[PDB]
Amino acid sequence: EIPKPVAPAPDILRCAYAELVVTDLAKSRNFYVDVLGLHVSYEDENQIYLRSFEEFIHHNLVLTKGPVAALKAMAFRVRTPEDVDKAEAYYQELGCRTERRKDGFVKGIGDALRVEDPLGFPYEFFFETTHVERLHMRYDLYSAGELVRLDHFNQVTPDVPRGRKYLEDLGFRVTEDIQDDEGTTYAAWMHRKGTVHDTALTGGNGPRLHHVAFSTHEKHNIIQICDKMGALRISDRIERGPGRHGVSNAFYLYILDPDNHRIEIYTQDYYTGDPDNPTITWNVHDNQRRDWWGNPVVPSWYTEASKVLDLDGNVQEIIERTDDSELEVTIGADGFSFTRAGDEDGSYHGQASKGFKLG
Amino acid sequence: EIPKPVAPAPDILRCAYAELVVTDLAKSRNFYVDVLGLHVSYEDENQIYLRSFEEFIHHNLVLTKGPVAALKAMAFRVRTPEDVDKAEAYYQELGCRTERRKDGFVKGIGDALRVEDPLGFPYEFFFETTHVERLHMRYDLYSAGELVRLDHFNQVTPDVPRGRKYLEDLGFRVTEDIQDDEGTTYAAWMHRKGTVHDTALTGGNGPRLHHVAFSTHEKHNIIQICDKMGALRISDRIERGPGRHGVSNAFYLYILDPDNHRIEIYTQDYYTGDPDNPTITWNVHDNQRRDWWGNPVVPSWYTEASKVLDLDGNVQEIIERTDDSELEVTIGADGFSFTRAGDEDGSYHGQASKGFKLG
Amino acid sequence: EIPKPVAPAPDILRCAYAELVVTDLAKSRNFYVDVLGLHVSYEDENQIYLRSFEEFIHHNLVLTKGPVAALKAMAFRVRTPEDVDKAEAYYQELGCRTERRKDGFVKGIGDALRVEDPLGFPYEFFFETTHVERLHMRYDLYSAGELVRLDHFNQVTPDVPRGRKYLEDLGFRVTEDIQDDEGTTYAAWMHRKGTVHDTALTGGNGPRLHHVAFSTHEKHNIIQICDKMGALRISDRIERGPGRHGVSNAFYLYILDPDNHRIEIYTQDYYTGDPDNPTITWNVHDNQRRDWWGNPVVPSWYTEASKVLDLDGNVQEIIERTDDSELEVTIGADGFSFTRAGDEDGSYHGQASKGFKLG
Amino acid sequence: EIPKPVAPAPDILRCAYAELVVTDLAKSRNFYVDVLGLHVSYEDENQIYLRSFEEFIHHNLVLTKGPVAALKAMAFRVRTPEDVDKAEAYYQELGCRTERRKDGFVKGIGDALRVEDPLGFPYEFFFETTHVERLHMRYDLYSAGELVRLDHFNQVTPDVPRGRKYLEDLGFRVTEDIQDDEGTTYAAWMHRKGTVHDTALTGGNGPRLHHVAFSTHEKHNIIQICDKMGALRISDRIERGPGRHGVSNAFYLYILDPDNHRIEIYTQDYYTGDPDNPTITWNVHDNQRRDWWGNPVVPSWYTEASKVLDLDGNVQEIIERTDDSELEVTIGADGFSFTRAGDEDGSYHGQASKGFKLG
Ligand SMILES: [Ca+2]
Ligand SMILES: [Cl-]
Ligand SMILES: [Cl-]
Ligand SMILES: [Cl-]
Ligand SMILES: [Cl-]
Ligand SMILES: [Fe+2]
Ligand SMILES: [Fe+2]
Ligand SMILES: [Fe+2]
Ligand SMILES: [Fe+2]
Repeated sequence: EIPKPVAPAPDILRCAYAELVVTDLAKSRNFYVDVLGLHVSYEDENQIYLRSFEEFIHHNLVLTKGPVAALKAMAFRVRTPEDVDKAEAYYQELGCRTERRKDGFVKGIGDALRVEDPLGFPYEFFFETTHVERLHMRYDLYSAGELVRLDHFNQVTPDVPRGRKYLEDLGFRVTEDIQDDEGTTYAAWMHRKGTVHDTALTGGNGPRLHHVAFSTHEKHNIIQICDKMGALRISDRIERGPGRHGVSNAFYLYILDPDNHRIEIYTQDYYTGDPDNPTITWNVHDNQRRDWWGNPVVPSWYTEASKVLDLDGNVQEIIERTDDSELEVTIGADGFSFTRAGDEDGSYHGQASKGFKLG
Repeated sequence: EIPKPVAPAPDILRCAYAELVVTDLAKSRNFYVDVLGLHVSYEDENQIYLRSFEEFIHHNLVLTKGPVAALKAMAFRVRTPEDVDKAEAYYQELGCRTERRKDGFVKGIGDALRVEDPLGFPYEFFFETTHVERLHMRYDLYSAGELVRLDHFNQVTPDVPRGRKYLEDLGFRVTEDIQDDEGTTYAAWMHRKGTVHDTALTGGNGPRLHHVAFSTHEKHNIIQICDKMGALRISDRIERGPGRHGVSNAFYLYILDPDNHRIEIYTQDYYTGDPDNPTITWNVHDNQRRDWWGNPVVPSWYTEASKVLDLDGNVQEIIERTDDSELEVTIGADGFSFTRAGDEDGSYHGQASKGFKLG
Repeated sequence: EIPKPVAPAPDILRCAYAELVVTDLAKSRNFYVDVLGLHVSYEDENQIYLRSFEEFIHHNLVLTKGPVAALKAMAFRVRTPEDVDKAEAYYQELGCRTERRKDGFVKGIGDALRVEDPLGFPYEFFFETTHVERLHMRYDLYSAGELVRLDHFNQVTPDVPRGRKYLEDLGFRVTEDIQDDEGTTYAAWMHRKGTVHDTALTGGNGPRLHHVAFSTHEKHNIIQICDKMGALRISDRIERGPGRHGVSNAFYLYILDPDNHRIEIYTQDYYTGDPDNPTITWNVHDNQRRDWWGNPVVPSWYTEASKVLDLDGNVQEIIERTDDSELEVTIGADGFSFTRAGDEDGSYHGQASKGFKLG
Repeated sequence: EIPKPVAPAPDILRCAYAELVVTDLAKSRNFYVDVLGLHVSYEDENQIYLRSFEEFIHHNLVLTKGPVAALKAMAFRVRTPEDVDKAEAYYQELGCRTERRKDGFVKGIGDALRVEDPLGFPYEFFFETTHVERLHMRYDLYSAGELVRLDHFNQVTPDVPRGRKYLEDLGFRVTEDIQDDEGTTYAAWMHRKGTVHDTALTGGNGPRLHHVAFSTHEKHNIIQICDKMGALRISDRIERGPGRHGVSNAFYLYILDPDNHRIEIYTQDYYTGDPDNPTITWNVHDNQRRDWWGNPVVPSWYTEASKVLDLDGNVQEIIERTDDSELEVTIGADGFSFTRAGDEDGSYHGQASKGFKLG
């Protein structure tokens, strides 16, 4: 169990950007810029810095050339410069590796702290950042599949209740989670900015990065990404969706970048900013919890996630989940899912919904 | 095999309505009215007459209580009263059993001919129909999932080229089809009204009715139908979708009524009214042909379809397809599909796309 | 007073393209290609040939450099090569000036007839055209404001019943019109292709071209044109809208090209293909007839329109309308409109709706 | 100048509900429930309590029967029960009349404080509220024009800099404003919840309530509200819109309830929760600042607003603005606006845009 420090937590505003290592920068550029239409704040031959349509801070995504594709840093912005110091004291009290760089780790970011957190994740906290031209009314640039904000991260970790307590001490508020009747937690969502989440925990072998998610304005914008990938004949890179989420109620799509880093596109979740925001728990066997329409969850969605790096640039060793597997208990050979609680009609035994089994 | 009559074909305007036999009228009412929001033109203890949002003719759908759920008639409106005579002459020459009713088979339809057509389908031809209030600007009644027009029927028949020639004699013009290099035809689409189709042929054991399709204005209207079904905890009645079609380029959804009659919701296919409209042929192994995003086709979509009735109200016996099965050649144990022709990358062998095997 | 010929009418399919004369080709290119995203089928230093997203014929718009901005031809596609000869004999019997070119008048069109029609309009008829790549699934090229089809023309002519009878004998079916209680006609819509219209008559001094209209898939696409025009700081080129039309029920927008040629963006009217399609007559004083939301009709919309050319390239003489002016009787000093017929509340006298007078 | 208290400001979470006095409860119910589809949390012969689709607190709107239509209270939820005490100490220090009720002023709210604030507005602060079923996934109930959240209030007040200072002391952050080059402020927007605003100040005679705004998910939802109003033949109650705002970048509509209280429908503004969020200042003469497409602002928008009551139920006396009038400086007989700064072309002198003057 991760202890609550005496030191006060930093005041986290929101997820702000992710730094991903990619193996072929030009190919990653094609994906994020030519396919997805993200905007370039800066680039050279080792790094592409990218922002969403509505962003005013320097970037939401840094692509860094490197030998092994992995998450290099998930960054959260904090309220004040003093919160970066608060974050340092907090994590040092946790006994975690910290690195402070007064002019930051990537361009466009100032004084920054990176930590190897209790769950083995490279987190960054910073306040100082270079303001750029906010493109929110730049409809001359607006794509039919326009990504407008960065919404959240999703982390794979073996012991969700352990991680959850830690993120709660750190100030994140749990909004929705998935459990069963035997006390196992499979996933939790938690926020700071007043949307359904800024980060989430998905149970599995970790530390691994499940995905980074971007918002669009409307549902048809997500459809268009799909239609565009069809025209470019890269529909094999649509992993799962599009659909309506049960948890979070967002319209959604999951796609895979050239290094298999998973990107979610997401719109129209709900407001969570009140402190007594009602929490929602779904049962793991509820076939509407992930896809509200009952469409089957793709097995790669449960098994695949990106490596994460430590502060030396080396891959974190993965620890295996010993809690029950969401995959096994829902769509595996001994799995079960229902459409209506207690109704055999519209239930699935030992297979996925809509007539499929695992390949 | 089906000869070209000397009698000139009736001038067919468009598909106009289907008569479906249902086992439980009230349950069916609940699906088509309460769930789908179709508008009642007339009902009693035995039948419900339903129309879409933009229709001026009496109905697009008749639900008729009966012992066995099945198609009783698929109806096409013809240009003039005299075209019903032409239809009678035409099919009489074909040696088909016909039945003429000077005052209609259903309320709100006048002089009509029903036939047992050469493929064993109960076709109806009529001109005369009672006009009703066209609701096209009744936004006070407009649902978030509003079905605005009846678009097409889809028929299951074992020999596609045979059926195709017969419909081509009848005046329908093929727009799109699915073949393989061995020379099998798996499906064909044909129109009269200047959209992708008014009816279509799907290769399989028949005669069966595959589906009836209604259109919406926008893609979000189809999304809302899925969302509604989830909210009613009947997501298990969503058979396939939502998706973008390859053939037709329409946004789509397949759902199932209480008696398992399949209903498609459909929007935004293209104009086909020019006589040299380019025909498009897809390869059966092309994984973007049915779902443009490469989502797998649910096996029941290939295997399940509705019984049809003869003019005595008896079920037509089913003739087995001897040509190759689209299901077997794409997603069965010996089947395969591709994202890019000749690329093994993004190809699927012996199973379906997105990680799934057949249930 | 325009007689119905003995010669049979040519069978017209649909409106197909317009040829506009523009004064500055490069400025026009910026508008139609860079702003509106139309697709180049061919260009040189004198002409630009442009098509919509779903078109397979060579083009829907030709921009021709010349000294005086005007309509050079509105072209309709006919069903067969022989329908071109029919058209020739038709307008010869009407005693109109005709010109035939076995080679076409513009590139990508073959055998073609241009006429100076009884209302002074340069009409073209052709069947032969060069097929091009149909872009309908080219989502890699899809713009957020994508124009997907050519829908219609709208002509300004002083005597509407005169023109209406002529177009009816020509095979156009009237769908909607605007009249008053003492028998004046202010406008009529008429079709061949089974949408609300392929052309329309607006009472006013003519012959003048009111507009050419293009379709989008969805309402938000028309919204994005406005947003993009704001972003380019050319909102002064948005003439009227966006809105919902009363007549036609379509979502709409009117914009002005660099030569003041009016372009309408249009979507989601209804099906009119049945021969007994219910005609709709609106009273001229009904303030929901043009904009369903009651928004005032911009004065220029009633007064401004494009010059038209004769077959010698000279501007046709304008004949003044003597029938009542729709502007005068609705928003002029002695005009009025109503929200609810006979209701003084929500009526406007001597001014437009929403608190405005004519500037 | 309004002094900044020594007492700490209450931590305000967001605007929460407005209480409006209405003259005819049945007609008002017909507007808010039947037309707009708000959800009834409670009602009797005296009051109706209404919430939006995603709300979990008891209500967003209270309609109270009374002799004179007016704003009775604008309510903000605070973060903790102790914050109600702080609001009390804060307003007491300002020398404002306060009233505290441990069991609330209206049903579904517990311990509450109402004040006559330094601008003469009835503000309520509360924490405790009865939770109700959150309808955010009740797609069985979802309207085509569904109002999903409450977004903001907008207040008319003669001295905007004076009210702005006071609101910034209270912890609201200004996101956007409108000024001229002569030191006049015409309007300001300020938030607590991380959208563009929770309240706003519009220069004019005050205290008066300009409007209350509710959000939709998508732009087509706002379109549907207009379409519905056209169908109910109440388009005369559409005051202004629909449009794209310059300030806030939201899609918008203004409508009038039976007592002329103005309601805005609003979607898709941007995230403002970072403490250094860039403030945007628009020039008052910029014709894209209110409607981005350059549509004229209806004069009633600048002149009409609802009375507000003091804590004894009497109408607050109105203090006249002596600062320049936005109407006058832009669309009045000596007004001016521009499309492009420094460009005479697309500018308007002595009248509104798009060919209109004031009625
Ligand atoms: Ca000045
Ligand atoms: Cl999920
Ligand atoms: Cl399909
Ligand atoms: Cl109009
Ligand atoms: Cl505004
Ligand atoms: Fe996610
Ligand atoms: Fe279909
Ligand atoms: Fe038009
Ligand atoms: Fe507002």
